[PDB]
Amino acid sequence: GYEPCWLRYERKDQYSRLRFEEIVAKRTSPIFQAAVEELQKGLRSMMEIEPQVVQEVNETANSIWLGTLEDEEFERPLEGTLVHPEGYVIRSDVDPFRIYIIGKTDAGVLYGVFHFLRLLQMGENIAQLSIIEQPKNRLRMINHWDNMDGSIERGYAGRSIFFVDDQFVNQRIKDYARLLASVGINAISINNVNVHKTETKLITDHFLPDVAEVADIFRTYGIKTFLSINYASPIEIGGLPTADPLDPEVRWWWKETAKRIYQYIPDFGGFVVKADSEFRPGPFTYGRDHAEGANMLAEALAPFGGLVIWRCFVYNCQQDWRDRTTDRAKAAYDHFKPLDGQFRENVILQIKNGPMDFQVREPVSPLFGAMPKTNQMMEVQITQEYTGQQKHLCFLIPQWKEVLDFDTYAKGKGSEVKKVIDGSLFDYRYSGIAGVSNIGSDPNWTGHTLAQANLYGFGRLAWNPDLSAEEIANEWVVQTFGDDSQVVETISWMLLSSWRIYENYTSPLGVGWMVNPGHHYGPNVDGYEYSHWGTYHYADRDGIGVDRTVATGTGYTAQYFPENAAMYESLDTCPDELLLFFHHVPYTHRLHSGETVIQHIYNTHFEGVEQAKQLRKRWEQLKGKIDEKRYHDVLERLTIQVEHAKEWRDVINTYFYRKSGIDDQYGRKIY
Amino acid sequence: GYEPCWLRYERKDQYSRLRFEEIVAKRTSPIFQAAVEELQKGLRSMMEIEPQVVQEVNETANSIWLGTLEDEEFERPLEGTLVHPEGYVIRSDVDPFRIYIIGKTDAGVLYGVFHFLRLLQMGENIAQLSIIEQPKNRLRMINHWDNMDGSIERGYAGRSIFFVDDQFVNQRIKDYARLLASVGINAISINNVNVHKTETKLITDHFLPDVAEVADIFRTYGIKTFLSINYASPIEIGGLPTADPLDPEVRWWWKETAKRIYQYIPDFGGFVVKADSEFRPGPFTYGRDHAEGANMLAEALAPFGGLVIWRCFVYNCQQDWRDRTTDRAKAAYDHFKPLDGQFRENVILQIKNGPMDFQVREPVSPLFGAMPKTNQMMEVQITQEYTGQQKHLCFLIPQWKEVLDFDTYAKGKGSEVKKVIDGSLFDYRYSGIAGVSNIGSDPNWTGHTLAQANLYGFGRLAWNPDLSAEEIANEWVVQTFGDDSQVVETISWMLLSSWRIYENYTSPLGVGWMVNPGHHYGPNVDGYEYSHWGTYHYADRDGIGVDRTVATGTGYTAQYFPENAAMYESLDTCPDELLLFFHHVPYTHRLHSGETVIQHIYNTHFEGVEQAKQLRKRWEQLKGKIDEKRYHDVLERLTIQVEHAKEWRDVINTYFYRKSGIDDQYGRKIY
Ligand SMILES: O[C@@H]1[C@@H](O)[C@H](O[C@@H]2CO[C@@H](O)[C@H](O)[C@H]2O)OC[C@H]1O
Ligand SMILES: O[C@@H]1[C@@H](O)[C@H](O[C@@H]2CO[C@@H](O)[C@H](O)[C@H]2O)OC[C@H]1O
Ligand SMILES: CO[C@H]1[C@H](O)[C@@H](O)[C@H](O)O[C@@H]1C(=O)O
Ligand SMILES: CO[C@H]1[C@H](O)[C@@H](O)[C@H](O)O[C@@H]1C(=O)O
Repeated sequence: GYEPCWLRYERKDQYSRLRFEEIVAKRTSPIFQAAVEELQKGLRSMMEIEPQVVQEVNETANSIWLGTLEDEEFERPLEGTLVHPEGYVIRSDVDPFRIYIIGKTDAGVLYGVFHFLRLLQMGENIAQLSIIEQPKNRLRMINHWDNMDGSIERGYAGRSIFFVDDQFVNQRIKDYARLLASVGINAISINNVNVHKTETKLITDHFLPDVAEVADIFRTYGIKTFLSINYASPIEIGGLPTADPLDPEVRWWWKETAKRIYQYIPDFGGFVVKADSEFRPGPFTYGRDHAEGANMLAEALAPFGGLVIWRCFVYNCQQDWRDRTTDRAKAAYDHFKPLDGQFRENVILQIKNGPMDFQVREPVSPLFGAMPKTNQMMEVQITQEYTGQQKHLCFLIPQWKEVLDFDTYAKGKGSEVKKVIDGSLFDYRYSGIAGVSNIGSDPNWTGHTLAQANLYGFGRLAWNPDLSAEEIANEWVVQTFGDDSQVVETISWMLLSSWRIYENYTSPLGVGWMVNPGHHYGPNVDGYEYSHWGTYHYADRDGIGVDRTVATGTGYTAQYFPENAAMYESLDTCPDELLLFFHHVPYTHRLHSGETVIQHIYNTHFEGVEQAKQLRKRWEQLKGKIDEKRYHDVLERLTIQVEHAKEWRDVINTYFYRKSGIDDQYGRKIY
Repeated sequence: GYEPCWLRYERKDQYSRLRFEEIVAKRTSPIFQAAVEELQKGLRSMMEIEPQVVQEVNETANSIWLGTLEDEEFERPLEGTLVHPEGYVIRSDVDPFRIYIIGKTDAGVLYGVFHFLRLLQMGENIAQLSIIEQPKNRLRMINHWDNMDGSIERGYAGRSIFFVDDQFVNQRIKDYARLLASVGINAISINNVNVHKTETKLITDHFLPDVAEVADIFRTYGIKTFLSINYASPIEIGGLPTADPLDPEVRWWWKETAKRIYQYIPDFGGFVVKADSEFRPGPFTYGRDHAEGANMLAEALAPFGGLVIWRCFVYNCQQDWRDRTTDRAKAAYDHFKPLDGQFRENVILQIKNGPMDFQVREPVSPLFGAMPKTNQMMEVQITQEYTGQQKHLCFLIPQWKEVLDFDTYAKGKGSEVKKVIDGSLFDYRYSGIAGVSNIGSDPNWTGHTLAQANLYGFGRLAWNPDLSAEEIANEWVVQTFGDDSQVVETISWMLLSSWRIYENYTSPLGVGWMVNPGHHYGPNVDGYEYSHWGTYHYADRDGIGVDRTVATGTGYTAQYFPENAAMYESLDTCPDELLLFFHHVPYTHRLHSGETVIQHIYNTHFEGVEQAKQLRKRWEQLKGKIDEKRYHDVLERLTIQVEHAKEWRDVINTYFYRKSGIDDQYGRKIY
């Protein structure tokens, strides 16, 4: 019913086989069993071999050995340097052929088996392996925005694979868990952060048996299960008159709820919480702050080892567009930075990559680096809400690396975002990264076949943010489409270029938005320009942009450390790609590229469509080297992309010609 | 549970009573029974009397006599001049006191009883009555946009009173039928013109018993029942492979469906049809035209006397905004005028008042007067979709009179729209007017208490388009709020001024729209400006407006007869209130009022809010003269109106300052 994605395990030719007779499985835990089963599956599919699974080595057999450090006869120095529980070593014996996959814990053996299979899919020579791998981020999580009626909020890839008709739908969940574990993902929240009436009951006896069955499957693949919760649950399901976190009976209700969940799911991860945001209830309803609110839940989960993931996407969703001094981009920092040092140690603040809302380009959220005493994790959006909704191609890995590599200068040079969220800069006990899932029930999982690369690459970056976009794309393409060099170079080029192409024909120079309200797909320059969501570009007949300077604007630049604040504050040094996020400028202002702002708009919108046409041409040149079904699936979306790009180009160019009166330098067609 | 609206029948003081001992009911048909019951109800409530109902006069009793012409002992010349079946005479005997209510048919007696009760509510002296009344429009209809899940499309007054949970909900239906008959309405379609899956079954045995029960109630009040139909019903419910009107089995399926309905509802009115509009299926799907499509249904209903009401709201709902030669306003005329003479005699084309879509101001649809061989009826929208959604006050009767009194010049001077749709200009056998219902389950029926005046006034104009807005408002206010002269002058002033006030702060000079997409409430100047619905204003930094001239534009003016075409074609003679519907003009163009177009925009938006504030002030001055519940219901909406008017003012003024760069002449506050 559905694609294997990158775990194709395509049969090798006769010149690319391996000789093994046994798999030595030193443990029989559910994770070890999963790891053995995956190894058997990949070796049968790729190599046409069926080695016997044994618990003790045969010293004359060719073997793959699976074990932790304490299972080793001799513990050699490389695996001796492992410190992270999920780390592993893979090494070929240099003496029969033996591969040792040595994990610090059972999950390290599982990740090591997926790495060894990845090497095989990629055609690597395994005769002399010596590999050590340890993840950089402790939490590597997926958030689902699935509802129990089967819809998915901002889902562009079909219906929920978890829920239908206000109930739970499992073989597809197992295959999903395999995909997640193959790229190291170790945590999942299964339900929408906007928790509606049925979903509120996921923390009650009526649904916990079902939650536990799903948690059982994920546990076997090293994945902890979380639920998103309704902060007002003590009222809605617990029959209490209030949800105030300082009310003693509320506090007790949450403690009892925690105890009940852990009876069904003894390793339950904890709660994801959207509170006091977009009309979802929270501590503010009772005049409480978010440390009081998060700490109350944290205290309920603490005896059991659970975490509270408290989202920082908090802002005034009833902003007056007339009020130019109120800045939504400042809201998260202003709410949370004063609370540093007030949170319990099992609270993690989860902060989106940018301060507004997953736009095609945003600067980095100032909260990263600003709270040395509070755990932080970053949230990115794998589902392409503002980045083309899986109709347009948009490989998000280059954007995420720009965010991860941004130096906050919080402790001087070398204070990159990735060091904040991996916990090393400030010694966070719990931290990491989360991604909003792009999957659904479509047979290709992600709507656009090539959007499988975004789920893959999310997991790779969460494991090691220092991996290049180039090598992630290479890994993904080879595993998914094979090793023909034209196919690999072409699809890698398509992926690596796609975000810039989509940006070119959507909103200019960092200002964001210019999307249709509601569904958020397609061009509408004034879509939210007189609305109450704080998302304005202030275009008039003379110029455009948000003045976020301290000197004359909202003062948002001051939320950065001095080196970045100065860069953005000055009109002359602010990078072109963010100019209109930080400055209000005339259409005739000249950018670092030499272009005026208005001619930049025309250039990128005309040229963006030409680039989209080239994406499609380059894919067509692969006909015959890709199976027809995926060839045509992708070609259909690239054609949709080209036609919609023309709409983006002409709507934006006409809007700005109608406002600026300045023609295209080159005389190209503006309606 | 709900208000009596204008049928209050408030108790009279002791100096305003009537003496009657008997009601002579010469017939005992269900309509006569309804008429007697209403008379008994009004006389008991107003006069505290309970006359006995008898079938033969007592020559010494004071009496009200009810009968048709053939029941008269002596037929005097006035009732002798009646020709319309629903006409009646009311006259006091000039000899005991006797009032004769003499109808041409039983429905004329019912309308005559409601008129006599109206005179009593209004305090008129009935000692020497001599009244004759005959309706001008043969069809005086209400269209419901109710769905069977209980929602109402564009309903601002609560949920359906007919349906809930995909079934039928009747005492409220009886009281609704009384309100409709009191203002002469004689036809109703009970379900949305967009016929969804459950509603398609209203023409099948599963729901016809329920339809018949509702039809039974309306019949007693002289009202014929219609259903809206899904043109693709032969596929969806009849298991046929096509819905092509020329397919013989389709034709037969509709004939059998007609025969089945008439077995349950022997006087069934017929079908309302939305076809080939906004993605609803129709004859075009099979390459057929609308005469072929309407005539097929007409032939099915003809043996039974049914009518096909075929809506002309047909246009390209996939228009390219770049294409300035395609004009949605021309679509209905271009589709239907070439079909004149091709329709069966029981088809009526139902045409909205304007060629676009119920905007606050539109010019009159050119189809009126253009089809001398095809029955026409006009559709107006009582529910205030673009006229404030019953949050803002908007008494629509002045607008409807402008449309009704518009001279088309089709047969020279004196070819008013009202003469087209009353059938007199062209001798139409079936014609009239229909209004989209503004009611729902709210206890005050219409959402805004004062919107009851729009339902009342619709029925009054449908009976006699020559009634003044002033006298309709006077009738409505006295019956609903009493005869205190301050209350009557104030609420009449509020009503009569309200449409112009709402127009003043919404879209300028006839161009329409500037509303939020989707729900259509509140300001959004570019809301649909780059959309596919054909609703563009073309505002740029120099000017605004649609060029609909023959000389340089879309040529829409040529759809009018020469006198009107010339008026609109010339920039100098086009009325200011429609200028931007017909011309694209610079912001500095001077109107007949002396204002530039841009300063006109500022003036009416600032002053419109001041006028809304005055509506509220004048209502507040009535405290103590209105019951507190309706006082506060209305005051709450007027406060909502004032605050929303400020939003309309500032959004439009800021948009046009940002585009034009021209400041307000008077220095008032533009953000
Ligand atoms: O971040 C904000 C989004 O959460 C918001 O989402 C909208 C909420 O109201 C709904 O009815 C809309 O359909 C949904 O799109 O959009 C604006 C953005 O600022
Ligand atoms: O006349 C047109 C309306 O019928 C149209 O209605 C919209 C149809 O699509 C829906 O999803 C929207 O919610 C609804 O408002 O609006 C545009 C107008 O030109
Ligand atoms: C779950 O709500 C989402 C919302 O649909 C989406 O439009 C916005 O981008 O992000 C919100 C969030 O991050 O909470
Ligand atoms: C029933 O559809 C309606 C639609 O909701 C409304 O937005 C438009 O004004 O008029 C359509 C019509 O008249 O058919």
